[PDB]
Amino acid sequence: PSFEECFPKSTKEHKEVVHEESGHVLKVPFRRVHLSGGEPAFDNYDTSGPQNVNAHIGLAKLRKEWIDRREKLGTPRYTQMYYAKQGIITEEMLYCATREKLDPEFVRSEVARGRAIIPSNKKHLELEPMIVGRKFLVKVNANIGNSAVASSIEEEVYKVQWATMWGADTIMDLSTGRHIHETREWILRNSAVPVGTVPIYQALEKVDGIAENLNWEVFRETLIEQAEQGVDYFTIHAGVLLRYIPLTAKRLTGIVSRGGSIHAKWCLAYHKENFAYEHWDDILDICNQYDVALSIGDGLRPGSIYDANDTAQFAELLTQGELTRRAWEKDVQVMNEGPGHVPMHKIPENMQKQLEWCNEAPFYTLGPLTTDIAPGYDHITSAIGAANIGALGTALLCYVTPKEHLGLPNRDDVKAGVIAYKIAAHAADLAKQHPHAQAWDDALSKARFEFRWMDQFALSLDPMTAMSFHD
Amino acid sequence: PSFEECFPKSTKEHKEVVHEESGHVLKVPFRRVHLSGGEPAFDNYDTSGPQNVNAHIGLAKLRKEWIDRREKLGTPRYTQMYYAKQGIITEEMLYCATREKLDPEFVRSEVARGRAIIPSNKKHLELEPMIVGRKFLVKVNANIGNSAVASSIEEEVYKVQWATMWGADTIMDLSTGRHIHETREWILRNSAVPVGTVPIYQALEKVDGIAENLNWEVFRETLIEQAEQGVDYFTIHAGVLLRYIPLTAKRLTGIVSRGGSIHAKWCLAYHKENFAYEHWDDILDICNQYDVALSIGDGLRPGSIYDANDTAQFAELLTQGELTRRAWEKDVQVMNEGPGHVPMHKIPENMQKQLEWCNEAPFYTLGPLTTDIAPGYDHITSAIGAANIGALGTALLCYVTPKEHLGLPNRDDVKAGVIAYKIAAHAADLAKQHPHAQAWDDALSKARFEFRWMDQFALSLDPMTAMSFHD
Ligand SMILES: O=P(O)(O)OC[C@H]1O[C@@H](n2ccnc2)[C@H](O)[C@@H]1O
Ligand SMILES: O=P(O)(O)OC[C@H]1O[C@@H](n2ccnc2)[C@H](O)[C@@H]1O
Ligand SMILES: [Fe+2]
Ligand SMILES: [Fe+2]
Repeated sequence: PSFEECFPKSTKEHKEVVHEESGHVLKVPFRRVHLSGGEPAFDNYDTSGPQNVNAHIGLAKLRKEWIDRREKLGTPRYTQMYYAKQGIITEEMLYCATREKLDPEFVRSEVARGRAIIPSNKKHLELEPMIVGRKFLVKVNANIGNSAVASSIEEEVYKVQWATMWGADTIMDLSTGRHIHETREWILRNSAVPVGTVPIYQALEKVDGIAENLNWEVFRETLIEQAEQGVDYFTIHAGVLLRYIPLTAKRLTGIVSRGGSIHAKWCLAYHKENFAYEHWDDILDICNQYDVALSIGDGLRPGSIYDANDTAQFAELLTQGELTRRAWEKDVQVMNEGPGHVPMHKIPENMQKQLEWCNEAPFYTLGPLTTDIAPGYDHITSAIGAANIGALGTALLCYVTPKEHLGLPNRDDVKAGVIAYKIAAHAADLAKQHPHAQAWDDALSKARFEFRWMDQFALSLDPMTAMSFHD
Repeated sequence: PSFEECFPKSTKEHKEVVHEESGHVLKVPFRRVHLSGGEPAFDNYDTSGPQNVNAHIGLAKLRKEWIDRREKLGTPRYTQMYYAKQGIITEEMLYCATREKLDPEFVRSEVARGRAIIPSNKKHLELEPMIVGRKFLVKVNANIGNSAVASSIEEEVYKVQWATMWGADTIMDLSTGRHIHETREWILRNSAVPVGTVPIYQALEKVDGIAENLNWEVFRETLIEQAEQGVDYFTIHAGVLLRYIPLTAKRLTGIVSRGGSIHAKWCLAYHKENFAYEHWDDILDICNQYDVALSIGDGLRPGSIYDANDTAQFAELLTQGELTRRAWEKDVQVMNEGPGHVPMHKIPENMQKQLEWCNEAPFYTLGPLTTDIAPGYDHITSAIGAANIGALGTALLCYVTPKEHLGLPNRDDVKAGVIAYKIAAHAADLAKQHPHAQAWDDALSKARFEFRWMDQFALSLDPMTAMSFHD
C-alpha cells in the first residue's frame, strides 16, 4: 500500500534549513496530518523515506555534497564524534537537531560526550540522518533478513519500506546463507534509515558455518566489505570473554545470543581470548575511516526470566564499559546492547549499572521480555519491558514480533511488532516528559472528545486499523 | 472450542480439602499440564469452570450447603468481612487459601483488615470462590453485555465461558437496554466466577434513560433486585460529589465514566448531593444481608493523558477512602476503582495516594492506558500501565480490548484483551516476587531450551496460537 493509503489525510513534508558553514541546504522530513474543525495541522516525525522510487535506480544520494566537501577539506578521522570534539556542527548534526526540534549545539555536545550517536557511514549517501540518545526521542529498530531462496530486488527492498512505513527508525539486515552481500547492497541503496549488521554472521558464512575456522583475519575482511557498502553500525560481541563463558554453566537457557554463541564456540575450541576483544583497536581503525558506529553486543544476554541479571550478564556489561571508553579514545561512536528477558523488578538495576559502568553511552535493548509465559504474544510481553527501560533512559529499542521464539515474521507480524514498539517508545517519551511529546496524545484526545472521527484516526499510529475497527 | 482444544495436554483437576468446622468437602479447581521427558506435570490456576454444562440447567450450586449451614446457625451479617472479624474461617476463605497456596488464617486476616475481598454473594451458589488483594495473585476482570437484539441463552452464556476460558477471574455484566434482568440471570446461573454490575445502568433504564428521573428510591430497588439474583459486587460512583463536578471544567476530555456522567447530570440538574453518597449507610444495610462487595467507582477517572492525576481525580479518591472506612464499620467488603489514562511517570503517585488515603483496600484499575496515540491497540497501551500499577500493588485489572474507543468486541477481540491482561497480571506477580510465580516461566523456558516443543506450547497462555505460529 501507498503512504496515502497507510496514512489518510497525511502529507509528506520537509523543513528546509541551511548548514551555515557549507551553505548546503538540508530538507528534513516530517509528516503533516491535516485536520478539520479549525484545528491546525499536526506535524509529526517521519521515517518512511522517499516514496515510489524505482529500486533498480535507488534513492537519491542526498549526503553526497556533504561527504565530498569534508573529503576535499581533509580530515584524519571521519566520525561524527571526531567532528563534534573539534567543535564542528556537521550537516548530520543540524539535520538531527532540526528533526528533533532541539539546538544544533546541543546535538554536537551530546555526540561529543558519547551520550548520543548519529549512525551515518559516509558510504550510506541515501541516509536521512537520525540520532540515538537518551536526550532525544526514543527510537525503534526493526530486523530484516533476505529470502531463503532467490528473491527479487522489489521483494527484498519492500522489507525496509514496510518496517519504516510503520515507524522503524533503524533497521538491521541479519541475513544468513546465500546472497548476503548482494541483497544488502539492494537494501542500503534503497534505505533512508540507518542499516546495521552483525558482521560475525557473514564471517561465519565465509567459513562455511564452521565456527572453529573463524579468526581475526576473516572477521576483519568482513568488516571492511560491509563498511564499504555503507553499513551504519556493527553489532560486535567483543565482551564475550573466555573467562565469562563458564559463568553461564548454571543458567536455565544458556547462551541465547546468536553472535555470542558463535564467539563462545570459537573461544572454547581454542581456549583463547575473544578475537574481537583482542583486536578492538584494529576494529576502531576501520570504523574511523567510514564512521561505522559500534553497537557492543550482549552475547551473554539472559534468555529466560530465570537467568536475568546474573553474574555472566553483568560481567559482560562491565567489559562493554571498558570497550566503550577505549572506542571514545579513538573518536568512534558507540552504543551498548542490553537484555533480553528481565522481570519488571529487575529492570531498574539494568539501567543503573549501564549508566554508571558505561559512562552514559546510549543503551539498546531487545525488549526486555517481562515474562516467558506467552509465546505468540512476545511483542506485548516485551513492549512492557521496552516501555519501562525506555522510561529509565534506554535510547534504542529492538523490536520483537508475535513470531518471536516460533518462526519467521510475515508482513502482518512485522507491522504488529513495529506498532507495539512505537507505543513503547512514545510511552517512554511521555514518562521522560520529553518536550512536546504529549501534544500528540492531546491532539488525538481532543479529536475524540469532539467526535472528529476522521481526525482521530488520521492522528493515530495506524489509521486504517482504527477506522476499520470503528466500521 | 472445548477446553481440550484450547489447552492441549492439560486436564481439569480439583484439590479436595475439608472445612474443619463444618465437615464440608471443598473441591478447588486447578489445571494440570502434562509434560514429556520426565518432567513432572505442571499445576496452574483455572477459572474456566465446569465444562459441557447445559445452560438451560445451569451450574451445580456448590455453595448451597455452606450458605444453608450458616443460615441455620444464625448471623446478624452475612459478609466474609463480618465472619473474618469474628475469627471464623469460612469455606470461602479456605477455598481461596487452597487456590492461592496460602494459609487459611492469612486469608482470614487479609479479609478482616480490609486488604483483600472475596466477592461471594450468598445467592451466587454456582461460584467457585476467589480472592482479590495485593497479597494474592493479580486478578483480571472481563466485561460482557447482552445482545442489542434478542439472543439465545447459549449465545449469552458463551460470553462468560469464553472470557474465563482464557483466564478472566471476574466478569461484569454491563448490559443496557432491554432484557437486562433476564440475561443476567442466565449469566449468574452459569458463571463459576464472580459477576459484578454497575447498578446505575439498569436504574437509568428503569427511568427510560432520563437521568433527571433517577433518585435514591429507584436506585435502592435496583440494588435489591440485582442482589437477589446473586451479583457479587456493585460499582457505585458515590464519590462523584456535587462540588467535585466543577473541578472537571478545564479538562481535555471531561467526564468519561458512564456511571460518573449519569450521576453528574443528576447532580447538576438539581444542585443536590450525589444520592448514592447521601444514602451510603442504606447501601451498606443491603450489602450486609447478601454479601455484595462494593467497588467504589471512579466517576472522575481521567479519560486522556492530559487529565491524568488532576484535582478532580484525587478529590474523588479522597472521598473513596472516607466511603471505604464507613463501609468497614458495617463489615462491608470494599475495593476502590482507579484510572484510566495515566502516563507512566504518573503511575506511582496513583498507588501511593490510594494505599494511604484508602487504608490499603484493594485497588481495581482500568489499565491504565499509558498513551492516547494508538486506538486499535489499547490492549497494549494499557497492558503496559496495568503491569506497572499491578507491580505496585493493584489487585484487580479491568481488561481493555483492541476495540476500545472504537466498537463492540468480537470473540477474537475479547480473547486478545484477556491474554494481554493475563500477561500484565503475571508480569506483576513476578515483579512482586509472589511465591512460585516464576515456576511457570521456568517450566516453559526449560521446555524451550530442551526443544520440547509441545510442552512449550502446552505450558503457554494460548497453546494453539503458539503451535500454529510455529507451523
Ligand atoms: O546476535 P545476537 O542474538 O546477539 O543479536 C540479535 C539481534 O538482537 C539485537 N539486540 C539488541 C539488543 N540485544 C540484542 C541485535 O542488535 C541484533 O539485531
Ligand atoms: O461506569 P464506568 O465507566 O465508571 O465503568 C465502566 C467499567 O470500568 C470498570 N472500571 C474499573 C476501574 N475503573 C472503571 C468498571 O468496573 C466497569 O466495568
Ligand atoms: Fe528470547
Ligand atoms: Fe479511554
